[PDB]
Amino acid sequence: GSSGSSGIGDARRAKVYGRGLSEGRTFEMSDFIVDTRDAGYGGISLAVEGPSKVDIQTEDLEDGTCKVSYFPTVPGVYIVSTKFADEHVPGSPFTVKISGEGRVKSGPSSG
Repeated sequence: GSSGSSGIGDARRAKVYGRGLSEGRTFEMSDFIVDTRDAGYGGISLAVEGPSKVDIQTEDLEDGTCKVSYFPTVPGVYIVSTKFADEHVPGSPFTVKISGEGRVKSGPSSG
């Protein structure tokens, strides 16, 4: 059997990359990958604190990593509390600045 002895890891080893870790936008599904296979084992705690409540969907991928997904409804600063085995990843918390309407640019050049 696979399950057995405790394989606790180290957050410092856990890696996080994607789009919902740096920037983001309102009413836009922003998820990211969480590399834990390189760290080891342990319980992962996720908590987003922003200007409003946002759903959080997680799932175990084939690679062994976890992909978090959320849907912001209000623009502001969403604090993504990423923890692993009772240890915050090397760089947390994750301050994700969400931008509302007003695309980066519309078209200052006719055509």
